[PDB]
Amino acid sequence: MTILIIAGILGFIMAFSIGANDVANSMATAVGARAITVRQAALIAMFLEFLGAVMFGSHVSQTIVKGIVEVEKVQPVELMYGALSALIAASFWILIATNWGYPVSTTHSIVGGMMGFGLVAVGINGVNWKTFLFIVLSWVVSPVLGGLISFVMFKLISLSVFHTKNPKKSSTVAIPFFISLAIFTMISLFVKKTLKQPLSESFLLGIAFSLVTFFVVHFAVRKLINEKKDVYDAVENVFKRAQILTSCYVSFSHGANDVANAAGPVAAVMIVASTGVVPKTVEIPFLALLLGGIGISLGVFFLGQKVMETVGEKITTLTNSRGFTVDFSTATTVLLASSLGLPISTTHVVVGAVTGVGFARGLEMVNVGVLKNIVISWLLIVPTVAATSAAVYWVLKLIL
Amino acid sequence: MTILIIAGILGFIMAFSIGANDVANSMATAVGARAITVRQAALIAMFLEFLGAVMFGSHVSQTIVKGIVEVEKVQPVELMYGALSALIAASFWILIATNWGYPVSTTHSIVGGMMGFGLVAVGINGVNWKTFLFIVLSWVVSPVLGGLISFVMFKLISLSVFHTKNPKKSSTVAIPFFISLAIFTMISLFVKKTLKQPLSESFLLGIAFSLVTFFVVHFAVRKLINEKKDVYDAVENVFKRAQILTSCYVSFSHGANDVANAAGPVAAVMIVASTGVVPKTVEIPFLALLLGGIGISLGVFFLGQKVMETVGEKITTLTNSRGFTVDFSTATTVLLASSLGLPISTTHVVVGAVTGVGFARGLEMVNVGVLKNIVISWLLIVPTVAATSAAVYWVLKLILK
Ligand code: NA
Ligand code: NA
Ligand code: NA
Ligand code: NA
Ligand code: NA
Ligand code: NA
Repeated sequence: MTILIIAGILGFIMAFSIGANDVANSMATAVGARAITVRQAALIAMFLEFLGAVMFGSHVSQTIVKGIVEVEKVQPVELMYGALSALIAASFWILIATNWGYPVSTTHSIVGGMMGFGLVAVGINGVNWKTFLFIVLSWVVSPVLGGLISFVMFKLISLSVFHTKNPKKSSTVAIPFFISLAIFTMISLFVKKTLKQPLSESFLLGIAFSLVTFFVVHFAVRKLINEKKDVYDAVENVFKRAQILTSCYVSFSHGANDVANAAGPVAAVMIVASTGVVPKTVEIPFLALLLGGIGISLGVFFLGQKVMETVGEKITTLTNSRGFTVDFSTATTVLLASSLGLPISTTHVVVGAVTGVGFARGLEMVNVGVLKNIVISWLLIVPTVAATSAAVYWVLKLIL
Repeated sequence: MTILIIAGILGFIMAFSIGANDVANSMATAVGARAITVRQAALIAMFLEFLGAVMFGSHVSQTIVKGIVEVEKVQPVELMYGALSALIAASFWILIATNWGYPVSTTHSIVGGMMGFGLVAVGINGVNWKTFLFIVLSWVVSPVLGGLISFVMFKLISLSVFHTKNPKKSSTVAIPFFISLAIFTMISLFVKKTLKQPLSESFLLGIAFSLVTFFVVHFAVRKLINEKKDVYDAVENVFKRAQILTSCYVSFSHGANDVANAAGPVAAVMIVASTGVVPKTVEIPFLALLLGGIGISLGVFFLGQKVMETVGEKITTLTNSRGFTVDFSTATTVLLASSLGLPISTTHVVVGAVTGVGFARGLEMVNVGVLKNIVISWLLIVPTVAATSAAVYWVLKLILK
């Protein structure tokens, strides 16, 4: 069908713009500390974004489909064209911002696109205001939770690793611990929410994976910590390797939360085209997640990695231990949001995480100018994309 | 729950012995080409063995639970003591062989253990001969299939890489193709058999993972192929790095097929303690698979770091393209066997794959006294473990009563 080809193209363009605008949220810690080149960061992210999208991305895709527009108050064909309009408008504005090196929330963009459609097609009652209010609350709370976690974690690492009688030995315990906790979070959430297994099985699998991870990472760190004789340099060299893993953690969580910004709308179009109805129980077709994940990966490789040769527009000049802490806090916050089905901004979460570290260490950094740009974009994106989606939808109803 | 504790200890020891004896089967190619150190090989295998055990290990575990002993002819309590007897006996012989550095089949060992228990408890009727027959058939067919796949694949490599106008450019396409095929196989089987999703969805996910894998590996190879000027040196350098991936593939498939050799007996004990009669359809308790996976990983790390760098010395003349091919063919054979629920020997499959790509092999060297020892141990392991398991079971039955 022409509608399915158009929806495939527009969903691919949305996903590509997500990958382009958001790679920095994952890879700027590792690239800024020169733990990896821009090209290695792009290849790794290509894999980890796709993996997060597949293992965990349907939960938020449900919310995007049903949690913004009151879909029952809309005709199926209307929902189809509203999804496409939202994709058109979000994609346009994201690609514009990426052109100018500007960071935007692709989540805020697609949600404003959906809101624009719903307001034009039905009016004020075309919007699911209760769910939308919870989403806006999460938009404000998640950056603060990220800052809070990064604050507490930076302090804990300073106390238990650096300002300690034997930093090397301490680091061989602390860095495995955080890698294992990341693995436990991913595995237990995947087994409970995606595989539908009971809570006890999910926990047991998470513990088992975290035990294997701790063992292996401990012995690798033990090898690495004796490559340098200077203590601080040895610790930082180990954090340098480990913050690649924690970048992968962020890129996974990003795919998990954000594939919805392309797959939710695409899934809405696919379901309406295939059935002619809007079913009460939304199931996200796997083609939608795969299209979105591959699109994000390709955007990472072909337009991202140039965004990042300019500079990591969202986290750069910290030590390896600080990048490690920023990544961990960001990924944990985003994965927990995804487990609740909340579409949040990974951009604003990483900004919150680095602000938290700055409050912990010394307020020089954060760069207040980019912080101001983030706040301006934050305030403008939802109204702008909403108005654009409303106009695109309006025009589109020139259909006989 | 004393019986549960004893089962945990014995299953752990068996799993440890598997990891110790078999890490060579996946990592000796990579270690012998010096693509990685023994220590690195051990850490990688630790993660990949556990991952295969957890993602794909339940299917062969079901066959170990009811494909050797005729479960409906043994009282459940006796099945529980027989499972323990088999674990004790197999572990003992695996550890003896490992201590001398000899690669043996832990699958042949545990099946012999179970057969021995079944024969002493019930006689000729205590053995599930219909299924045991297909298992022995697979023990004969699997190494041959590994050799054949090996041979055909090395021919494919020659045709598509070496016998071409621009072998660097060709390797840039052929190595990503095989890495992608490996990923397609792992994913499609995991989604189909473990997660029990429809065939079309399994294939669709396998293909998407393949596409991403091909893209990423293609650009990594494009980079690597530029490090050496000479065509053949550059291609072998790329195979040298890619055969690390293919060693991971073998490790995963090894965990998938062999966690059963410890998890099947443990599961049988858990099922009897929990419900009594072994039900129509067996569900392997994840605890069994997790214990088996952890024990294999720990055996790889604490003991396998000896027999690995004893198989590896014998194949340091194996080209990187051949080690790549041997691993791919071994892992494919073993994964497909696992998807059929067949408990297979990965040792014999590796040997088959090696003979299929060509053997320098130093042979005569190996020391022919050692080669004779290896052949003897392989022909004798099933009856030796069966007899040891029978003895342990009867001794046990007494000491109890
Ligand atoms: Na990082
Ligand atoms: Na962004
Ligand atoms: Na999001
Ligand atoms: Na062996
Ligand atoms: Na190898
Ligand atoms: Na086996």
